[PDB]
Amino acid sequence: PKALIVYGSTTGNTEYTAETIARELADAGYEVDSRDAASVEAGGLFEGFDLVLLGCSTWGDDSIELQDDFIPLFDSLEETGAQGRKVACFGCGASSYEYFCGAVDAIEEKLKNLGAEIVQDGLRIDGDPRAARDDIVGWAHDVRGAI
Ligand SMILES: Cc1cc2nc3c(=O)[nH]c(=O)nc-3n(C[C@H](O)[C@H](O)[C@H](O)COP(=O)(O)O)c2cc1C
Repeated sequence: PKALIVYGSTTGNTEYTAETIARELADAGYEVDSRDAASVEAGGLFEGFDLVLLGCSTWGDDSIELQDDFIPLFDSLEETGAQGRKVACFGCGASSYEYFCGAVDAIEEKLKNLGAEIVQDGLRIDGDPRAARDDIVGWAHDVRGAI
C-alpha cells in the first residue's frame, strides 16, 4: 500500500516519531511518503494514499496550541480529501500539562467530523520518544494490521 506521513515538530520529537514509523512501514513493503507539514499544501493532499498518518506536538500550556507548522493544514483539513480515507494520528506531549497531547485529540475529532476512518487510537507519547521506541514500533505494526 501507499502511505503518506505528515508531521509538525518544533524540537524534533514528533519528527523522530514519524521517521521511526516510516521505517517500520517501508520495511514491510509499503511505499511511504514522509513530509514535514511546513512544506505541504492542503488541497487534495490525501488523494492517492491508502493510509494517511498525521503527527503533531501539543503547545500552549493553558490553552491548546497546535505545533506551529501544522496549524495551516489543520485549518484547511476540509480540502485534503479526508472523506472515507483511512487515517491514524500520533504526537508528542508531556503529561505534566493539563491537555496532554491535546493536539492529537483535536485532529482526531476534526477527521471524524470530516468522515475519515480512524483505523487505530492515536499514539500519545510522553517525554523523549527515543525512550518509548518499542511503543512506536508496536503502534506502527498495529496500524498495518488495521488497514
Ligand atoms: C512552553 C511549552 C508548552 C507546552 N505545552 C504542552 C501542552 O499544552 N500539552 C502537552 O501535552 N505538551 C506540552 N508541551 C510539551 C511538548 O509537546 C513536548 O516537548 C513535545 O515533545 C514537543 O514535541 P516536538 O519536538 O515534535 O514539537 C509544552 C512544552 C513547552 C515547552
